[PDB]
Amino acid sequence: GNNVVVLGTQWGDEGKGKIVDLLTERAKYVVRYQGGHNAGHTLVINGEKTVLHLIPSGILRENVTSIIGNGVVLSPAALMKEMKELEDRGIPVRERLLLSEACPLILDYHVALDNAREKARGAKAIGTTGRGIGPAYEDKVARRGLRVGDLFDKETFAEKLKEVMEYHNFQLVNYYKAEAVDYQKVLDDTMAVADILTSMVVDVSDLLDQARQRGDFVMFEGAQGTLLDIDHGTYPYVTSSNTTAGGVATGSGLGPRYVDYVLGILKAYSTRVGAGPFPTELFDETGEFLCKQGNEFGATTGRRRRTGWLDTVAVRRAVQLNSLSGFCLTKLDVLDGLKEVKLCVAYRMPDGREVTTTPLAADDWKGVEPIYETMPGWSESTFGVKDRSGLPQAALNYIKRIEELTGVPIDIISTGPDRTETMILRDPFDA
Amino acid sequence: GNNVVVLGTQWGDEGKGKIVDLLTERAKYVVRYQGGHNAGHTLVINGEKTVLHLIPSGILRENVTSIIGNGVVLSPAALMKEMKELEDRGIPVRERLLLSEACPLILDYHVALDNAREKARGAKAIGTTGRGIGPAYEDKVARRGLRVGDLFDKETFAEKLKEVMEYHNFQLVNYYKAEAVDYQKVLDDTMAVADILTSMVVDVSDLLDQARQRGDFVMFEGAQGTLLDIDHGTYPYVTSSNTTAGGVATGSGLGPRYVDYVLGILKAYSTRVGAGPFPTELFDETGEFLCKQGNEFGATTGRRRRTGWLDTVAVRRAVQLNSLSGFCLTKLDVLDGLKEVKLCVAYRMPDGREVTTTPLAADDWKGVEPIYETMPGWSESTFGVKDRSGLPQAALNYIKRIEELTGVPIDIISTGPDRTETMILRDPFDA
Ligand SMILES: Nc1nc2c(ncn2[C@@H]2O[C@H](COP(=O)(O)OP(=O)(O)O)[C@@H](O)[C@H]2O)c(=O)[nH]1
Ligand SMILES: Nc1nc2c(ncn2[C@@H]2O[C@H](COP(=O)(O)OP(=O)(O)O)[C@@H](O)[C@H]2O)c(=O)[nH]1
Ligand SMILES: O=P(O)(O)OC[C@H]1O[C@@H](n2cnc3c(SP(=O)(O)O)[nH+]cnc32)[C@H](O)[C@@H]1O
Ligand SMILES: O=P(O)(O)OC[C@H]1O[C@@H](n2cnc3c(SP(=O)(O)O)[nH+]cnc32)[C@H](O)[C@@H]1O
Ligand SMILES: O=CN(O)CC(=O)O
Ligand SMILES: O=CN(O)CC(=O)O
Ligand SMILES: [Mg+2]
Ligand SMILES: [Mg+2]
Repeated sequence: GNNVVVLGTQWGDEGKGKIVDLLTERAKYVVRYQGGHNAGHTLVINGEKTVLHLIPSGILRENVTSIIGNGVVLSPAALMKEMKELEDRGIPVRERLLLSEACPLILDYHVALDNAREKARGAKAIGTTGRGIGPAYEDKVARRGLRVGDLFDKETFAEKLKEVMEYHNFQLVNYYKAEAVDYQKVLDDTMAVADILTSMVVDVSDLLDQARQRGDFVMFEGAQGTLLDIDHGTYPYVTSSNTTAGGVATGSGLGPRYVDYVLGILKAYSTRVGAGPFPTELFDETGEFLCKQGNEFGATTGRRRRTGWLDTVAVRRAVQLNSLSGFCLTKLDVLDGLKEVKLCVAYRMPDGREVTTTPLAADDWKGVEPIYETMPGWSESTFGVKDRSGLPQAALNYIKRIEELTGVPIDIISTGPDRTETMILRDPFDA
Repeated sequence: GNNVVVLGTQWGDEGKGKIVDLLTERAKYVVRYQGGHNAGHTLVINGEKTVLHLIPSGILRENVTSIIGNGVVLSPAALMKEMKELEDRGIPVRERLLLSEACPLILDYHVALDNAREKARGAKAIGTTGRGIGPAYEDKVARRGLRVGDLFDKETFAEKLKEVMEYHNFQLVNYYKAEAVDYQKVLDDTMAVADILTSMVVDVSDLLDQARQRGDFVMFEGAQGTLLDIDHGTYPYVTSSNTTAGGVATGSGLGPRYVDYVLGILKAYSTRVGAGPFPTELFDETGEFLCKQGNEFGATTGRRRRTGWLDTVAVRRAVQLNSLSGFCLTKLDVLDGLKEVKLCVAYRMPDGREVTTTPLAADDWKGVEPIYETMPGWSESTFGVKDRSGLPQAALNYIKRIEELTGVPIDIISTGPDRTETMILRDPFDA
């Protein structure tokens, strides 16, 4: 249908970037509805690599208008920084990127805070990405955060900032005994790029309304994944926003009833970056082989990712939360060369109970062990294959099983980082 | 259809309570997906009054299971308090109410904070309801908030609380120089009702999934209204949550694509409680007559409500944000006796521009004046009328106009506080 949503069904890094970019070929708009620059998507066109963080992954297409919705936490600094890098490479960012005046602003102190909280947590740290995503979402919700629209009347912006900065420094200094952030440098750096920002402002919410009434193919691009959902995720080891399909309406302004199809990006195995429950986590050679073979390092912090088997119990939670319509199975090629492959099909609770449902809150996952279901592998190569035909039978089978255990069709299978190393069985846009 | 959403298209107090209760007759479930006990709904059955705050307005029906979704901020105190009052009146609360372990907990210090922030704001206060709604949403988003699930392992709950309470007292004391909240009394009061709470726990998200797969009529009941939306509302004069239709999926766990119909509660005139932009606000006799005649006082704080004309510019923002399917026109009877009636149809911007769109952020509303469209009134009585037929022509006309200016059909018209003083033209459940 017209409005297609692409999100991460696991713990982010499933392959949203590539997939957004591959499917945008047909779309007018691309909307990031949540997160900030903690995200790190990764598009590879004809072997040329672009890793986007805060800018929508539809940015490399002149025929698509990239929008950053009000749900997103906007860092003026990082935006300018990514902007220039894309511009140096001939991608006229400023020309194809629009933004919301409702977007909260991430400023230096937000990072100051994040660093503090995390240190305070001492040994039980969330393992956040370092930006000030959390604190920015808090200030937002606390109704003291600064938003893009505030950048307009600059005299008052300066009153507001001095005020908020005064607040956060007291804590930083007196409480965390950390060094305060200077109000002047914050004000200056922000003001130096204000005009750039305010320039891209548009009423995204009303924009999506007409795009829709016309029939425009729009694509929502999600950051992070389901189990990182501030609400439904492995709290408190989560991100401070709704990464689940409901952040679409709340993070863009589009009426919820206008989501037509929801595509879940599903990685073929599991990876996690940050502290948190991970039932199917591996610490053996196959664990190493997965990270190694799938170049599993964060596209934003550099951190090695925790690898594990594909958890069907957890993904099935994704199906229901996101109202999935289909799955895009990614990184299949990474499994090539494995003798056999396993997918967690049920959870063994700490008290002997066998369940096919997931707990909800880090703690409530404290002793769960997974009940796999071993499948034979395939030594054949699936890399860049563009057709089921080239996929070996084991593969076809491992894939069919996933459909059975979830009741969700795998509409897209990806055989490589390259925009073109993919098979599209059913295009979300024409369904 | 099966899933029906009922929300406030204005600034809350449109009449959600009555309408939820009237339509639940046909439903298995009722889900509150956001807010806390700042809400104050008001059902009147056969002249008997019940004002609900945190408990779903489907509570007075034995055949409906009331659920409080993870989006809601749960005050153990207030819950118990409302519970007992309903129980004293023969409504077996505990028997028909289920809840989420993901619901954040509002504890004494959250109120301590709210009071502080507001005082800090000195003359530019938001005019919040006094609960600790805001601070609770912040702690949530900050990943330090306590949730219903934490109440299970009580030894650790006590570590967590001591920790969070230590944090908030330092600020209260050292910063706001306010008196700290005792960790012991908080721990005790909470622990005294823990078991009650944990008793109603259910996996709401998975619950809604099966309710849906079966075909159960579910109703989402919203608190506050659209222009109070943390994101899309008149920031910062808003509530700390998404009152717009996207909070349904994010606040229940139901897949966004499963919203079938969205019903907007629209009050016939406008009222606002709290500080904030109010284009069509009245300060004359008609303003008085509206408050007086419509008993316009908050069902939660007691505060007189600011009354004004029905703003079509603002409501049209509601239509698009919520993907409305219909409107329930409430309190028509309150206008009886007026010579003529006006509805704002366009906004006159401070710079001479005429627009039919709304600004987004308190400030960006700083000088807008409304462009009405006077309609003749009707001295006839519409009170408790249960049929268009009894509605005078002026009325029919004032109503038809609303449809024209919005392109949204008025499916329900309400002529009184009583469950039965209403006309249902098209029942959301069978559409
Ligand atoms: N081998 C392989 N690598 C892939 C595939 N899809 C994506 N990648 C790469 O795998 C990584 C996905 O990382 P990431 O960008 O963080 O995922 P995202 O955050 O969802 O966009 C990046 O290196 C991608 O270029 C695939 O199907 N096969
Ligand atoms: N006259 C009149 N009063 C109504 C009507 N509908 C609701 N009320 C009353 O108007 C008020 C609505 O207030 P409130 O409960 O705060 O609305 P809510 O928060 O949306 O549930 C309460 O007094 C209701 O009993 C109506 O159609 N006519
Ligand atoms: O507060 P933030 O910065 O969001 O970090 C909280 C936790 O969420 C994790 N985290 C945040 N964003 C991501 C992403 S974004 P994407 O590239 O999948 O869109 N991925 C993985 N971990 C993340 C971070 O790794 C840490 O575990
Ligand atoms: O932080 P909170 O407690 O939500 O208060 C913030 C502002 O929102 C306003 N406020 C909060 N909830 C409501 C409701 S709930 P309902 O009965 O319509 O569901 N109504 C009106 N004002 C509200 C409060 O009046 C103040 O203006
Ligand atoms: O792709 C982005 N992630 O891996 C975030 C991180 O590396 O922290
Ligand atoms: O119906 C509830 N509101 O009026 C909230 C309040 O009175 O503060
Ligand atoms: Mg990534
Ligand atoms: Mg009310």
